This record gives sequence, structure tokens and C-alpha cells, in this order.
Amino acid sequence: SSVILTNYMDTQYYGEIGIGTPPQTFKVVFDTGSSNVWVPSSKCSRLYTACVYHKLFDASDSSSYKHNGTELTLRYSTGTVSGFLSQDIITVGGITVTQMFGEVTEMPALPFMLAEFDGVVGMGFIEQAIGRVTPIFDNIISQGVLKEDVFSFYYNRDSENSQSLGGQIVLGGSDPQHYEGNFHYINLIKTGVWQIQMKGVSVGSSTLLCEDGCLALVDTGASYISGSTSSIEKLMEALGAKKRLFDYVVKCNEGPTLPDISFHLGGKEYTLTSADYVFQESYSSKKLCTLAIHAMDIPPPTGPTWALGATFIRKFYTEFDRRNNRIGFALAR
Ligand SMILES: CC(C)C[C@H](O)[C@H](O)[C@@H](C[C@H]1CC=CCC1)NC(=O)[C@H](Cc1csc(N)n1)NC(=O)[C@H](Cc1ccccc1)NS(=O)(=O)N1CCOCC1
Repeated sequence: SSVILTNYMDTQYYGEIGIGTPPQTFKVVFDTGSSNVWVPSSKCSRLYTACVYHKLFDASDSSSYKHNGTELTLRYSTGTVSGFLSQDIITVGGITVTQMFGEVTEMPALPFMLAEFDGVVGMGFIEQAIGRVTPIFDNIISQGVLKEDVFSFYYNRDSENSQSLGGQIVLGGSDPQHYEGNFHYINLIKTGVWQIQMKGVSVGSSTLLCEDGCLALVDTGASYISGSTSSIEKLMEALGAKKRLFDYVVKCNEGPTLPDISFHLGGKEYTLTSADYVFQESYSSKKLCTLAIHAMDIPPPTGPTWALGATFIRKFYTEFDRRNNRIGFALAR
């Protein structure tokens, strides 16, 4: 099965899922970085403006709903959400699955008022699941219908004409149509985490970063590529970038001349051109241009670690292999 994704300014890739009977529609981000499923709840206090601006699941309108009520809190790198568990059938690209998910009753204005989407569908392992809830992918696999025990991600560059798919997720395989050359895999380090060993990070003619090795979380739910504050501060000064709020910028006229950034993964340099990681929205020296890379200090046992998000995935088609506990990359097309 495939799920069509929408691309909002290269920073938000979301698809749709139906919940309940009849189906209640939601826009969600598919996050390989987490393992729970959640959407805003109709029981969410309207004092939270983000709940006023998003689709809300109403259990009282679903005849397939199954109550549970266990409270859970989901902590993500850029924000937190709180609520309770409920069970109901969920549709994902034609596949129907009974799923335990979180109904959110607390959703902070920042950052959710900036979300064009409603909720989240974690694509991570149960090991990372809060409340020890079974992940939606495991449940689909239990049906023993997917041809393969893997799922692929394709993130298109944002177009100006809404007739080009923003992105695509293939459940149970990959779409040859969106990648060329051969896949190149790297076995996962830790157990139950889409994280792999990174052999090095170079900025031009200097492997000035991650020498001696580091970790890399392949994160579909991340807009930018991220490293530890320390790593970023070093990379950024090597780029002549200045930190504004919590991200970096360069003088637009300087963006095109920025150097290549490479990530050594499983013996294979994955190179990002400046055109690949800078939002070139001008060429003026009188304007600032943002970089799709910022600091993100992820706590142990998963972090410290770099995180490869949409900036990276946009260039390299990614396949997440469950059976072989590995990740594969291939030139996107
Ligand atoms: C084990 C952990 C690391 C996994 C992590 O929890 C998970 O991958 C998901 C959760 C989910 C977080 C919320 C919903 C989708 C995914 N992802 C994140 O939290 C990421 C931050 C991150 C961690 S590592 C990396 N590289 N980037 N968060 C983002 O990329 C946000 C998404 C976003 C949130 C709200 C509105 C609009 C866009 N965009 S953003 O960074 O450019 N910016 C931030 C400030 O507000 C405005 C948007």
C-alpha cells in the first residue's frame, strides 16, 4: 500500500488517515522517530487554541470506538502533547487496522499552531512506544498481507503547482518509480531504533565533524537535519552562519557558494549540495536565508546523535527494513 503525502513548504510532510466508523479524517506526519499514534481529541479544552485550529476525534460519533482511558504524555524534541488512550479502527492507504491511539487533550500553541497537520503516526519500534502500546506498523504486519516487512519514504521538493505529489510512503516495499541506482544498506545499531552508525561528517575539504564516529537517527518526522548543539555550532561557523532564534541563517547572496556537506554512512558518502540544504529565497546580500539544519539535543539512551530528516531524505529515497533491521538509501528521482 502507498500513502500520498502533501508537502507544505518542504518542512511538513503529512498524509491522511481515517479513524472510527464512520471514518473521521486526520492529517498526520509519519514519524520514524517515535512509535505512538495520536490525534487531537474532541475532549481537548478549547482554551488550547491549537485544538480550535485542528480536526478533533469525537469518540461519541464512532460506533467502532473502544474505551481505555490510560493517560499518556508524548514528549518530542520540539514539543509535548498529553492525553489518553482509546482504540478504534484506522485506515491507512486502503489497509484497515484496529489501533490503540492517543486522544490529545493538551496541545500547546507553540509549535502546534504552526502545524498544517493534525496528528502523528509513529513508525518506530515498540521498544520506543509510550504506554507499551503496539505500533501501527506491527499491527498491519500481523495481518500478514504486506509483501515485505519494510516501508519506504519519498519526499519531493516543494512545487508551486499542486499537481505534483508532495511525497509518498510505500507500506510493504518500495516504488522503483522514485529512486534510481541500487539501494545501500546500513544495519541498525541499537535495538528498536531507526538509528545507524555514522562514520563521519565533512564540510568541503575537511572531515572536521564526527571524527571517530557518531550516531545518526533517520527521522521522517524531522524537518531539518540535526546534530548536537556542539556539532552544529562548529558546522555553522564553518559556513559563516548566524544563529537567530533556534535555527541558522546566511546572507542569501552567500547561499549558492556554500560548500557540500557529506555524511559517511556504511561506506558511502551521501553529499548535500548547498542547493539541497539552504532555503534560497533570494540572492540579495540584504536578506537572510535559512539553513535546513539546526541543533537538537536528544537525551540518552538514544542521544546524543545526529538526525537525518527531510533535508536528507529529499535527496535519498529511504527504505526501512524491519526483518533485516537495516536502512537503505538510494538516489531519489
Ligand atoms: C527521538 C526524537 C528525536 C524524535 C522526535 O521527537 C520525532 O522525530 C518527531 C516528533 C513530531 C513533532 C511534532 C509533530 C511532527 C513530528 N520530530 C521532531 O520532534 C522534530 C525535531 C527534530 C528532532 S531530531 C531532528 N533532526 N529534528 N520536529 C520538527 O521537525 C518540527 C515539526 C513541526 C511541529 C509543529 C509544527 C510544524 C512542524 N519542525 S521544525 O523543527 O522546523 N520547527 C520546530 C519549532 O516549531 C516550529 C517547527
